[PDB]
Amino acid sequence: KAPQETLNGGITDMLTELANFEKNVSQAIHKYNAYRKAASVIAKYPHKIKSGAEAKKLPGVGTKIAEKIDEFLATGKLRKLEKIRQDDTSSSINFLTRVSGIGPSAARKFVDEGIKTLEDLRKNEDKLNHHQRIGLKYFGDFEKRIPREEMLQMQDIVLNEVKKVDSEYIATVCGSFRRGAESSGDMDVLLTHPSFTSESTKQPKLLHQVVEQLQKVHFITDTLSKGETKFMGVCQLPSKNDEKEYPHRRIDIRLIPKDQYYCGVLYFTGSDIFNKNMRAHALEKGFTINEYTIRPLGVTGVAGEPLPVDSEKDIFDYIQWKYREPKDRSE
DNA sequence: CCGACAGCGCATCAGC
DNA sequence: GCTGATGCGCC
DNA sequence: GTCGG
Ligand SMILES: [Mg+2]
Ligand SMILES: [Mg+2]
Ligand code: NA
Ligand code: NA
Repeated sequence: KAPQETLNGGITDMLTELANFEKNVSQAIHKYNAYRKAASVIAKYPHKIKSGAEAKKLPGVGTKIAEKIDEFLATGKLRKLEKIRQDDTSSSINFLTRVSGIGPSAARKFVDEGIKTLEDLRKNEDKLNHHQRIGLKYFGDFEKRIPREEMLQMQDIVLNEVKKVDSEYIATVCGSFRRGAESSGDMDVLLTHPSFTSESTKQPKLLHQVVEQLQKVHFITDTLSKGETKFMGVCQLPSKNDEKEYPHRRIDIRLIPKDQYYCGVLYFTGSDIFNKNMRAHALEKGFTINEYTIRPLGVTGVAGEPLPVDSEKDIFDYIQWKYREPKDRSE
């Protein structure tokens, strides 16, 4: 659907880099998103932008980005970004955030103390928390993409073991995988059980038993966090004799009350872009959709009680939208 | 001018 | 000990 | 940084 990156790639890459620096170094998440918003609308623009004034016309592009675009079109670069790039502190802070568990604050703290590389993190493992040690251990693997064929083999294992623990569980792999992508960044598993509804006692065991079974068959190899409702960890496909091991992958497993299950599958199937569009439409029709429920909006905009949801389609029905196949949810 | 830009689970920090 | 805040990862 | 009350 998108135009050739050749059209405005130089601009979109510049904005994305600026975004990353705002997020990781300046700690300005809203400027990070402003740049991502501008990058996205420009990426969708089917013409080669010839000036900042032309870009200014697009929603999300304001005076400052228009000015940056003119500098980029005139010189092929941005002095501010060139300087940021060669700044040892900013570069180092930005790089460390690539480690799962190391966000802007820890990255800054580390660099402030002279810890700037993966080698430095290794020599100072006692300054890292559990999550960070794991992100460091699998730095490379966590950045690799997961081909869909491996996602299918991973799902076979998850579905097989979940039913083995209790045939009444319901599990659904969501994310880009469910939207049919040829590769995914991780695996997100949503599970529910007939015995677990919003008005049911907190049952951490329903999640735990599934996690333990996946650890028993050696599928789950590490744990980043694990509560009564959400597990975040690492998994790996069994190796094919003589063949090289598969890289370790990020997997999340969420236990959701049955009456909130389908809103969850909807939310975690995404994409974020499609979800925003769906939430916007819902509001227009007098409804508000979040991760757990869909609720009617009263005269003054106050959300009422959660509506009954027994499938993803029920949600689309409520908002008078034709059911969108997951593969059609990129936007 | 200036507030919104989503908000929550889990791990860990700050402080009583 | 515990409560509440913060960092981080997430559609 | 951008939008909009
Ligand atoms: Mg049975
Ligand atoms: Mg996901
Ligand atoms: Na604009
Ligand atoms: Na990180």
